[PDB]
Amino acid sequence: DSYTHLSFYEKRELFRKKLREIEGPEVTLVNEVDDEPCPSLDFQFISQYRLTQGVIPPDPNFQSGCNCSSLGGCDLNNPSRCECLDDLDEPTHFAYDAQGRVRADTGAVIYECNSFCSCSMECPNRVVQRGRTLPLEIFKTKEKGWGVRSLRFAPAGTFITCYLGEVITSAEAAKRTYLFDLDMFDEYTVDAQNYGDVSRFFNHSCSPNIAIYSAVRNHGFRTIYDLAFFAIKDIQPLEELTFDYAGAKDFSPLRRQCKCGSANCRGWLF
Ligand SMILES: Nc1ncnc2c1ncn2[C@@H]1O[C@H](CSCC[C@H](N)C(=O)O)[C@@H](O)[C@H]1O
Ligand SMILES: [Zn+2]
Ligand SMILES: [Zn+2]
Ligand SMILES: [Zn+2]
Ligand SMILES: [Zn+2]
Repeated sequence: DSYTHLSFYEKRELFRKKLREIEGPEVTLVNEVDDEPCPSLDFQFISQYRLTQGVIPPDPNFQSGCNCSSLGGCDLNNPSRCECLDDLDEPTHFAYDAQGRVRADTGAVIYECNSFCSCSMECPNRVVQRGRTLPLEIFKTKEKGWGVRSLRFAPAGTFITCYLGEVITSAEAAKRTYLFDLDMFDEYTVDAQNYGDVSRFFNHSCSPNIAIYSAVRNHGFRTIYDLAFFAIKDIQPLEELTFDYAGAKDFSPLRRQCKCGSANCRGWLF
């Protein structure tokens, strides 16, 4: 295949070295199950979408901000008047509560503030934007390959990370698993095989503990938005992070049965 000249030790140290180059809280590597040293060594970690030819990026002439200024950004207690929330229904509220966690009544769409807005980067409505906050750990699972788990307790509503990768068209997808359509608002797709984030290793579960929230900050066509993972159950340290691929991430582009321990596992094929 490749990287045959590198020993088990050499491979593991180079991946751990790649992880330390990531910005933000630490990301660690662990394997107590078998002898695979690490995931692919040519994989590249990124912090924002990598666009490809064919992708029409957003037009900044459609961008709108909000007037709030104040002392420390927008005010959770005055959800009205903040223009970023106008798209919401009559009892308008920010997606986030006082603790910084997504609210229980929040829908599938989170409207955040932009660079056009007048609020600072400490605005309460820039949670997804400020990025990951939990230390994560890539580890080898028993029957699912690699997976991710948290080292700190993550109550429900805690932001975890975003799904990143190459943004590509249907055509580019045809020429070429890991495909994650941007189908919330109705042809761009996210391919995380060569470029992506830690979330590239999140495994599937039929009773998951994290879910996807479509975070929108652009006021143009909603062809590109953030795929934000939030906890929907409480997550104890070392608990594997899993979400429901169905409707979101593809199971395939002679299969393999699902191996989640849920008592209601429906039994998908990969
Ligand atoms: N509940 C699950 N049951 C069985 N296989 C799973 C699974 N969740 C993920 N997988 C496997 O991992 C793939 C999703 S991508 C991430 C898988 C893992 N992080 C790795 O790279 O080794 C699937 O195609 C499947 O082969
Ligand atoms: Zn505002
Ligand atoms: Zn705003
Ligand atoms: Zn704001
Ligand atoms: Zn299952």
